[PDB]
Amino acid sequence: APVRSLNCTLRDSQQKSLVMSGPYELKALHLQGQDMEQQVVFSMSFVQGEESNDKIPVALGLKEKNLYLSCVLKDDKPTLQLESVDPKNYPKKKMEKRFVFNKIEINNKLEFESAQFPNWYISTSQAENMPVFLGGTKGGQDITDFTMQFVS
Ligand SMILES: CC(=O)NCCc1ccc(S(N)(=O)=O)cc1
Repeated sequence: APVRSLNCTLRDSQQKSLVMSGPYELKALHLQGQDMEQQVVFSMSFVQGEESNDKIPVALGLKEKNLYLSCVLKDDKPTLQLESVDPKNYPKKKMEKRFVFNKIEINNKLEFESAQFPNWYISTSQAENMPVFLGGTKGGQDITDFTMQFVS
């Protein structure tokens, strides 16, 4: 059958919202009130991959747009990019590995590990208005934990 998807927003554990930073980047900033319309709505697809009770493979497409978060090497480093796809073929259940995140639920928070690059995580900075990026430790000063909000 089709692939199943949910509309959602994400906030980092310091409660920073995610917005577009030009066409192929997201940034994280503190948002409240009218400006909350500026947040990206993810279509989170539940995709093929290794799965356990608390580790669920997803793709983070942007709702209504043929864009996906993806993990690739850039100048020899695992990086997070927004990648365009053929809108006729996406979403699909068997998403390519660069698009897959393991959504991990620990202590009422979510982490998104790259399926492609083990122990690399969707990350934000503590500073306002900095890129969302792929970071190589769920440790340290950078933020690797999120909450999801469901959208109609
Ligand atoms: C049903 C509902 O609340 N839709 C939100 C509208 C909507 C908001 C944001 C985006 S995006 N992916 O471009 O950031 C798409 C649609």
